[PDB]
Amino acid sequence: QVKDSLEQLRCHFTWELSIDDDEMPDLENRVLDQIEFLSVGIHNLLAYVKHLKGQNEEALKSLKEAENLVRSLVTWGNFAWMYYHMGRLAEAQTYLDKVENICKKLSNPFRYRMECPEIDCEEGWALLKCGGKNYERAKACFEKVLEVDPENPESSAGYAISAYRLDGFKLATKNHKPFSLLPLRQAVRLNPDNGYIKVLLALKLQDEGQEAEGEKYIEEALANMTYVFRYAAKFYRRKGSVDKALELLKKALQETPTSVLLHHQIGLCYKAQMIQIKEANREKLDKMIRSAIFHFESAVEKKPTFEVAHLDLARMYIEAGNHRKAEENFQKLLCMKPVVEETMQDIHFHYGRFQEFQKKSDVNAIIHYLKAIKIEQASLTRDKSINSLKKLVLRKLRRKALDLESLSLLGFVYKLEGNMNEALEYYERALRLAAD
Amino acid sequence: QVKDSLEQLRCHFTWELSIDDDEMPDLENRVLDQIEFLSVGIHNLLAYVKHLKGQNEEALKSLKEAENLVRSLVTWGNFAWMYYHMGRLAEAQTYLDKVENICKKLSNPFRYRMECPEIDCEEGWALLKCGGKNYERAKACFEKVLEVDPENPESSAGYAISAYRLDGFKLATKNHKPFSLLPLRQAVRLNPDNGYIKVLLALKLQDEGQEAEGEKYIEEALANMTYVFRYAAKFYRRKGSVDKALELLKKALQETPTSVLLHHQIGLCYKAQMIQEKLDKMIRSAIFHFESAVEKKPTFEVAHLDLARMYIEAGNHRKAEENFQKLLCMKPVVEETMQDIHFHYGRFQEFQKKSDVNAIIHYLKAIKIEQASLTRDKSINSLKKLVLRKLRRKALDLESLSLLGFVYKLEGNMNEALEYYERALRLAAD
RNA sequence: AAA
RNA sequence: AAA
Repeated sequence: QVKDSLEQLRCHFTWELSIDDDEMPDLENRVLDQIEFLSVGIHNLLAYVKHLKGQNEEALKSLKEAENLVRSLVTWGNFAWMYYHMGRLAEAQTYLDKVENICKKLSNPFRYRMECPEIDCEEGWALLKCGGKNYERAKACFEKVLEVDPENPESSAGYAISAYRLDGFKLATKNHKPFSLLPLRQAVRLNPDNGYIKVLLALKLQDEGQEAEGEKYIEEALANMTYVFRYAAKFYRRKGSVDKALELLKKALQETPTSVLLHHQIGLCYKAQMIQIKEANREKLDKMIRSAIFHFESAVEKKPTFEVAHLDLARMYIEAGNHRKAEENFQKLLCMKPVVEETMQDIHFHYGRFQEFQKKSDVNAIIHYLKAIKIEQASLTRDKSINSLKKLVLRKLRRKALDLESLSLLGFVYKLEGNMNEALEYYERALRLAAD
Repeated sequence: QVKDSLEQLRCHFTWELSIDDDEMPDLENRVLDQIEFLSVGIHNLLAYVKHLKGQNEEALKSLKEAENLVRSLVTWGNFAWMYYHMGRLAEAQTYLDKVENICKKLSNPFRYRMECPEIDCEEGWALLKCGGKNYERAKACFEKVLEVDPENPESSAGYAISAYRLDGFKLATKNHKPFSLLPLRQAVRLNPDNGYIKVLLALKLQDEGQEAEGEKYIEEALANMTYVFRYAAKFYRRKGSVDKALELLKKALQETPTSVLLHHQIGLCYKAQMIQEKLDKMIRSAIFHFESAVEKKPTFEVAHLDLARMYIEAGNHRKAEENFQKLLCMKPVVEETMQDIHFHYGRFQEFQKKSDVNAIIHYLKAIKIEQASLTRDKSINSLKKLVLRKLRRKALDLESLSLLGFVYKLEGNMNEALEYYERALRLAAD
């Protein structure tokens, strides 16, 4: 009945952290980066990471190191689970009792499950670090605390970061009601010296057309002694100061060389510089393309679930005139099932354009514009897909004006546009040709 | 010469009366019925009918009888026109001058066209007797007099009758808002001893759910004393008192035996009691009266349709097919009637002849008359039910899928319509 | 004048 | 972390 008891402990072993096998190397790197450049909860996660890679002994060393720095119950729960897997269950029962004693003394309603806001935050931070699939739960953890202690600085920050990252998933949807602006303001108010939270508020203000006010918080963060640099670089890049951003990123890269986020941002800077020259040399343009591919390729190498970086890679190979590699990466993208499923719209859309312009294959452009549209969630890319589809369909009707398929697709377009009368008119016109 | 002068008179010859050829015998009969049981206008109209029969000499008699009883101008005008066709130019000019002086005396703006409400009414009574193709003009003639004399009793009745008959054409159209109730009420008030108007108000009240108040006018119109029996028989027929309605019709038929309206109402009574081995005696009677009304007025589309439907009751599919085919070749004045023609022929093909294909053809044709009505809805539902039968035996039929999407469009369910249109276009991709 |  |  030890297993039955261990499953009631609140710790990383029972939090159902969604960690894909391919995300394991990157996760470990991101944890270690946090050890140095950002303290108990972080070593607990590192111990769990070490466990999942078959290094229980080295995991205990991270748990024992975590105990040196009520929040101890998570560390005791990981110990219990650890000794269980190692066959040393006699020691596991000890830490089970240490948890029960604290639960007993605090009038906790459960034998081993400690109900308190400290553990709620512990669960939120772990989830917030192990991938976007957990962000809804992570927000719930911090929101649970703020429901009773609305001015709590820790949960106020965790809630704002979670809400901010969830707004990023929906940044391109048409609804686009960003609910993280005020939570961030409150997070900055209750953590006045936390630059990480200040930069996020600035980026969210930049998202809302308030770039000016956002930059004020950017400078305040740069006044305190990689996380500020990596996110500040994004603010400057999107503002236009691409050279300033590249500088901040290369500095941050010295501290955290394995950061896929930095490599991705770095590539986006070179891409921005490639456009600068284009709108204006050839050795410089080819130089930046070769550098952008290098970093996009480095991000996809370290975190192959980085679907978006994989897409910027395939698109950059097009800029380089390397169609065999663009096709190669697009074929990988087409096999994915992104966490943010809306991303698949952009995959199909940009592959549709690739077919339309590089391959001059309107048949396949139509196929992939439809697949992007088949993800019904309204977005900017879905509108572009409907318009591009409308263009090719109209190009096929100016040749063969009685094409059954083109009359159906056009009537389908009008349906998506909300014009139902013209949709029925073309569907009916097509069904008459079908009568043969 | 004198022609351009004749075309300016206001009389039957210049009122563009729309009288189909097949309707001439029934018109002459209804004119004579009015002469005897309902008076200068009817003889003028009677004179015009004779001229159309090729009996110009017979017409001069009815015009001479008319003057024996400013409305004289209509008669004088018909005289002018009658003598022109007969070659008596000098005699026509004599009546042209008689009209010119009256116009001249009354400070009339035109030389021969007399403007006045009396002749506006005379024109209305003529239009109102020569078929429903003229009732819109009739209503206008009477609405012109009320425009400046809102209490004129004559025009108040002519406008109420025209408005009532027009409301009859649109009686089955959806959301039809009758504009004939208050015009009838006013007509009743300004003509208290005219039972004709009273019964019409009762029937219109019966049409508007106020049958109780309507029956009051029925008995009141019957107190003072054939035309009152026609429309009273309808009131009691539609109320359920079929026995009393049959009595009134039989009495009225003795006075005006050639009335197609009476034969039609009789056949409906026999049909009503039928619903409640002896039916053959009843079905044979209803067929005899529908057949009689159609014989006397071939353009009686509605009666011709009740005839075809009764041969179905009699089990004579041969005569039903024959009568329906004559109906299908018609172009009724009330085009909405064509919805019922196709609908009932569609049911005949569906049930009696066991041909859903032709049932579809005709349900569609009834629907293609876009005017919303009761029959159009039944045609959509019949088409729907019928197409669903096709889809239960065979789920992937292109036409059946297209028709079911077309049905949902008519019903206003645009989502289901787009659906079945789409999953049908997928089959079309082969 | 069916409805 | 593209948009």
